[PDB]
Amino acid sequence: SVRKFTEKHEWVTTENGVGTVGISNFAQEALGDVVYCSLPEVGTKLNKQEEFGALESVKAASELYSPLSGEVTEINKALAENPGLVNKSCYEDGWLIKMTFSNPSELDELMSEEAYEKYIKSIEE
Repeated sequence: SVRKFTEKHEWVTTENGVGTVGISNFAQEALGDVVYCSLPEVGTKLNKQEEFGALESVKAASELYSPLSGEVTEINKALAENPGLVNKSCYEDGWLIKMTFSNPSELDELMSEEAYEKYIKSIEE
């Protein structure tokens, strides 16, 4: 019952068969100020690894890939008017989507926060 990460610098938290997905601090730094969030429709089916949207900044687009197989249940409506929540609160108020997840074994494939710490330390050295 802890946050896990992807090698593309996304995160997911889980409770009750529902995952909440966002981007890590490393990811939001790499983008700079987010100007637009392209998010999926509620009810969209996703496979793990499937594209679900994109973030835009002056610097780049960043394509979003699902960390889990399942079905979108919520998108963060605050990001239409306040996309910069992704930078100011990437783990909390700047969450992107929530989804039910159909294959719990998939979490075992993701990175623990300890592994993600080691990952970004090695990248940044």
